Amino acid sequence: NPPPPETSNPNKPKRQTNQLQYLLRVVLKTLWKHQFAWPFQQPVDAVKLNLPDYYKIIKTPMDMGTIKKRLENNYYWNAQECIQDFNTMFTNCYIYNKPGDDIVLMAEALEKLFLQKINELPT
Ligand SMILES: COc1cc(-c2cn(C)c(=O)c3cnccc23)c(OC)cc1CN(C)C
Repeated sequence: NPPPPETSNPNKPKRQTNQLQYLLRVVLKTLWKHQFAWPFQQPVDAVKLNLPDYYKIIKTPMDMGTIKKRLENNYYWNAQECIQDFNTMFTNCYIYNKPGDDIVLMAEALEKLFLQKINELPT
């Protein structure tokens, strides 16, 4: 498995815009709570899950635990950087798994909530 994604941005200002505050305290908070969040809260272990070619098809692994850490410890420069990671997480799932998979049905319910909160992004 690839090393876990970087979650610290050491030489960077400790300033969170209100949109990034929204991404943590509304978007992430609500998604993290969701019933189907648990398959997405940690990096995919392609070995233990026996996912052939997962890291061949998936060039940018991403997960909600990484996003949570990055939001919590000031990694993102701006909101769109964070929104892109959420999208990457959902994209990875949709391009690797099949439309009938439980994991895809769960991702779609999770993404519905994501999109709803993003539709209400302030400013
Ligand atoms: C963390 O453990 C799990 C991960 C996943 C999981 C997540 N993502 C994002 C995937 O793409 C994915 C792709 N294929 C197979 C599995 C997963 C999971 O699928 C419902 C179940 C568990 C529970 N386990 C005790 C088997």
